[PDB]
Amino acid sequence: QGQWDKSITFGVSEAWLNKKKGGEKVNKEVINTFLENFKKEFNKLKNANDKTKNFDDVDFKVTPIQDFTVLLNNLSTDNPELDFGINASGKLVEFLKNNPGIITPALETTTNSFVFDKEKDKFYVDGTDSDPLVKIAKEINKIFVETPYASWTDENHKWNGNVYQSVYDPTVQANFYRGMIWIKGNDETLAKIKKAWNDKDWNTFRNFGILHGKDNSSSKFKLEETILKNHFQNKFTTLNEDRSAHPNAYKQKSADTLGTLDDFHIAFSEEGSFAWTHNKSATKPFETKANEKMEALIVTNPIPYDVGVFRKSVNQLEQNLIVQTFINLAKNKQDTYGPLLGYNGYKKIDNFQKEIVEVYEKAIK
Ligand SMILES: Cc1ncc(C[n+]2csc(CCOP(=O)(O)OP(=O)(O)O)c2C)c(N)n1
Ligand SMILES: [Ca+2]
Ligand SMILES: [Cl-]
Repeated sequence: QGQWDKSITFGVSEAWLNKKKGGEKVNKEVINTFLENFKKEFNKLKNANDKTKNFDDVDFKVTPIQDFTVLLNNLSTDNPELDFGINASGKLVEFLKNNPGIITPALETTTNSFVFDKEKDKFYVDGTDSDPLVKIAKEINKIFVETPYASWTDENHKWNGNVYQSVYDPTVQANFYRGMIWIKGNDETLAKIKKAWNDKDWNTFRNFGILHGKDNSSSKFKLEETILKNHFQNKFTTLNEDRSAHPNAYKQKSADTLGTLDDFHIAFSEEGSFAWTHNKSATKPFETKANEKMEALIVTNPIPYDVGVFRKSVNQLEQNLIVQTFINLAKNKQDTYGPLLGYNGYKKIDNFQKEIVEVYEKAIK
């Protein structure tokens, strides 16, 4: 059933942990009270239960990790110095396809729903104006274009240091997230792009210039690739092959810089990424030339939110207490770390294949 481990180490993003807010390291103070709250609730549950109270009390710590490849690789070695971490779901499903059973997924995060995307079960249909993913994109434009983002204020949109709270409905927890496709130009260019989209003219559409993230990203590459393949039926095989033949039509850069590239007019991003991007930042995110606008074209199919995974030999009883400690901390509003990453709630995973793998595979098909 695995070994009881009296020391539990959470892997966290190195870049996040050393985050200096005025030379200070706030996140480090944030994670220590989280850890202190976690230890006390965990050991309370453990000692309250007859099956686990005779095991040693457990101490919790964190360790900084470079990136998610080191997290998954490190966990798969099943070394007690690193026991648990939370990873994007698509990347994890891809890892476990290669090397099945090597690590153990156990909990699912949830995030406050966007006011414009409260229902999971909207999928691509045909990319026309009655397509449910196009309808969500129109709702996003009402929020981001009609009431222009550049003029939002911290008080207007309830900025809390973390996110713009006015674009969220915390009463509804979303089981999922989506990517989205942005388009940018003056009036004539926007119309030309929508025409190429409606005419399913791939070559013209792609030649407007596509900004994308890394090849292994779900929400900045793969989910969009799926929509494009389904909309422009049989016109290219994969975005990587297409790029190979048309390298100047593609650039790896964040969508919020799209306004600064005169040569590019299409960009991939996570849905609603402006919601956690302060419009007053030095980089001037989402800014565009005077007579140009940036707007949403369509969003993607949905995939699960991030997943917490264990090295394989942590005792099963211990795993379940840790899972329930995350859930109760969030309920008691004692989770000071999660909300900073977008994790506003937690759920136990009862069936990985049904709840995570199948949901992801249907979205990229
Ligand atoms: C406060 C806050 N809310 C939400 C986010 C966004 N977010 C957190 S976890 C997650 C899901 C996994 O996304 P990502 O790690 O970018 O993996 P990818 O889609 O690139 O594979 C997202 C979109 C954030 N960075 N900050
Ligand atoms: Ca350990
Ligand atoms: Cl119990």
